[PDB]
Amino acid sequence: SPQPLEQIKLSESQLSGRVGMIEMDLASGRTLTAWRADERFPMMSTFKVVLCGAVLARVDAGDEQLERKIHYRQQDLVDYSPVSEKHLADGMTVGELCAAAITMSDNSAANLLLATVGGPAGLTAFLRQIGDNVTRLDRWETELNEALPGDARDTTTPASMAATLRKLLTSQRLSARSQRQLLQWMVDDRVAGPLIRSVLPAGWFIADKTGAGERGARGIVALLGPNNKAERIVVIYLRDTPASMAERNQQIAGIGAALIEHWQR
Ligand SMILES: OC[C@H]1O[C@H](O[C@H]2[C@H](O)[C@@H](O)[C@H](OCCCCCCC3CCCCC3)O[C@@H]2CO)[C@H](O)[C@@H](O)[C@@H]1O
Ligand SMILES: OC[C@H]1O[C@H](O[C@H]2[C@H](O)[C@@H](O)[C@H](OCCCCCCC3CCCCC3)O[C@@H]2CO)[C@H](O)[C@@H](O)[C@@H]1O
Repeated sequence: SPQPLEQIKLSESQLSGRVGMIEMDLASGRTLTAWRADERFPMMSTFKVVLCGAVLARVDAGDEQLERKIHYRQQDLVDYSPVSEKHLADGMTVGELCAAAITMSDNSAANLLLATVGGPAGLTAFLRQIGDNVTRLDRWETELNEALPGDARDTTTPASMAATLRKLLTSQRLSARSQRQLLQWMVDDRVAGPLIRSVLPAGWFIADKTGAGERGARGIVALLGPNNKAERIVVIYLRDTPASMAERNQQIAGIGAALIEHWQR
């Protein structure tokens, strides 16, 4: 494979779309690869990691409990609710909601949680509290995936999202137990985690959250490294490409292949 930057460029050529990418050391925050790092991309379901960071901050402060059971109604549900649609009668705990949002991309679970943090505006305020002055959430599921060309709503930048993930996972803004919980939810992703493992060489750690939207939007926020260690944050977003889902997946994986082959930088 090409060097990572050259593979990223080839992916833009091939997709006709914009790619944004950061590769960052998790422990130190060193930026390794950066491409369109300050450009905006729709977050799509990748926002759900930040969402559950805000939930966990409430838990640490004594303002929420992961045990707390939320009852909700069928008329509340939005498109794609594989877990939450099963619990109309008995409800779900806040922690179960975060697990369904992160590990199954359950959209209604995400909206229920978003309401507990004060909606898109409240999650944006949480981002500002942790020093992310760029990432913004404006809408709920599923409109936040619309990815209109040139629309700043519901966007992050690769640099912002990488720095924010690192803050949530490592900076002691969250309690030790809450940092461990957020990481385990990403480890447990069922949407893409098993598929990624099936194509990773032996020894490579993965934890992730993926997203998809209109006009080719696609993204992943992940932890990756050899020796079974979460060594680096890797954030990749794609936008404004007409390519098939399969080809967008393949191009993201090809960037991953370049990272794996040129890991020592
Ligand atoms: O197995 C050996 C091959 O390994 C790589 O090939 C990669 C390729 O670079 C990538 O483009 C493709 O993607 C196939 C699709 C994989 C889907 C999983 C990726 C993720 C990304 C975000 C969420 C969806 C799933 O995989 C092949 C391996 O099979 C090297 O590029 C190639 O030189 C080598 O010969
Ligand atoms: O020399 C390095 C390795 O090169 C190949 O591995 C291939 C592998 O066979 C293929 O399936 C993968 O596709 C890439 C799959 C990427 C999945 C991670 C993607 C995510 C993770 C983080 C966020 C962004 C994308 O590429 C690697 C590197 O060529 C050999 O198969 C393997 O024996 C060898 O150890």
